[PDB]
Amino acid sequence: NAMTLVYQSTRDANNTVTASQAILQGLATDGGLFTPDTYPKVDLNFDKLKDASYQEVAKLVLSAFLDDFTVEELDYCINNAYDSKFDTPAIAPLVKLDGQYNLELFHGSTIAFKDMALSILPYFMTTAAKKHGLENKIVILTATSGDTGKAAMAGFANVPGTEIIVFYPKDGVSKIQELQMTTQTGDNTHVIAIDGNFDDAQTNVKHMFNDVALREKLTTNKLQFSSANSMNIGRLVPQIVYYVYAYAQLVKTGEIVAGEKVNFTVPTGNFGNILAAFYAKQIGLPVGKLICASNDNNVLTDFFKTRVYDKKREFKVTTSPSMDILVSSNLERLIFHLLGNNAEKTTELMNALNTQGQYKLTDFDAEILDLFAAEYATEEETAAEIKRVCELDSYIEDPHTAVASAVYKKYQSATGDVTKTVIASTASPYKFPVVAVEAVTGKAGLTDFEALAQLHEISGVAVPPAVDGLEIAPIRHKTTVAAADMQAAVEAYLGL
Ligand SMILES: *Cc1c(COP(=O)(O)O)cnc(C)c1O
Ligand SMILES: [Cl-]
Ligand code: NA
Ligand code: NA
Ligand code: NA
Repeated sequence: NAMTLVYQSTRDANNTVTASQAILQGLATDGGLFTPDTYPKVDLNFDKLKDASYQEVAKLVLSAFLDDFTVEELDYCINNAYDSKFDTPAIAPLVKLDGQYNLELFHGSTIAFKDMALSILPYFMTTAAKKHGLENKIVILTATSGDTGKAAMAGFANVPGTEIIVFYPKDGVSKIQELQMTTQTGDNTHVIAIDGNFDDAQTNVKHMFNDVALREKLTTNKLQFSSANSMNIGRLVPQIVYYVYAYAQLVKTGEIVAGEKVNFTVPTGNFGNILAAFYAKQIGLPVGKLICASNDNNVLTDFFKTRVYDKKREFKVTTSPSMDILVSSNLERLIFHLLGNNAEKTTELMNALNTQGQYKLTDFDAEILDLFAAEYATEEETAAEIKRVCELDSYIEDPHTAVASAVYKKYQSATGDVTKTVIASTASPYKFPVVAVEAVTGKAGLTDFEALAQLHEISGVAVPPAVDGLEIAPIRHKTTVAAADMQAAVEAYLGL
């Protein structure tokens, strides 16, 4: 068959593109997300996959979803992504604990799961540009206060045919977060601290992406913008791979036989990680339940329990900051599927979220919604969970992982479900060491660097390269600009 998988915008039934086009374009001009309109046929033979390398599972899954790329293009992307940047050749090892399995997604460059897709996105982009006969360098603009900034920089660093400029809020990040970015190496990477309202920074990036005069200047200088934000399909599809890999590891170790259903509990922010597990189920992965774990910012928990998405609520900075959200960006893709892949109806709900601050899901596919469960954990519950898993399993979870393991305990209690369950472990405790060390030791008032040293003494786990010697690493980025000067600084840097 010569058919390719059609990606459509969730807000325009006529905006259809191939996988390579969706990745290079990133954002749909209509405001929607590029989303697969059908699910590809994938032969999940665990008799073979139980012995497959991570890269072999990636080739099977990525071939199915990114089907306008050749086998040789995908091999190039997989081999360049899943290399020595990872601190174990397993890439995403599954660890067996007393009452759960933890899928460790923190073995990449920045010890956080966003490395899984950001290690490969740059190669998808440069390969897509060449496939479309473009001779332009791709310029990524990223405005974020989360771990995405460091993961994006580390993924694009020294990738030929790419340049990345990351904007972060000055005094809006921890000292350990700031140093991770300002010590980042790579001549094609630049990090700029923004003085002022950081909402303006995000607005200014969108303005630049839609600026027709600026686009003409980039074209003339053999440049083009792309986006590596939460809604790029190239950041979601590589996440499908590790759900299939986790299942393969359960079969390989004799924990399950192929065909048995497993559950996945996912610490959720913008929803792409748990949506990737949903896409894994759609291509045949035996999934019993997808458990959406939230922190005190529980708009998603309220949505799954009432079908009302209401963003008019207090916002809290928590100990699981990557999940501090009001608008879960990728939930829109699930809304689209819940409505039978209907862009008009999806647009209506998204327009209601913007004008009314809320929407209610009605006339949806119950088979899809019934796959999801949801609970949230408080900050105290997060700390109590890091302490309990340390006591029971001699294993230290980061706070995001602990929100998920605490939510799994709540899910088990409320439903009595005994299905084997995998926790998606989204960061190393070395990335958020203060809450982890204080939770297991009872200590208080530790600095980030004091907690790093104590975590090594307590766990016996080697300090990952991302935070090893970070206190004395050379500062390569020392730029702070006002939000209103971002575009002039970008134009001057690009020689426009
Ligand atoms: C980004 C992030 C999350 C949330 O992931 P989504 O796919 O956006 O739901 C959770 N934990 C950590 C550590 C993260 O960096
Ligand atoms: Cl610069
Ligand atoms: Na590389
Ligand atoms: Na069993
Ligand atoms: Na299948």
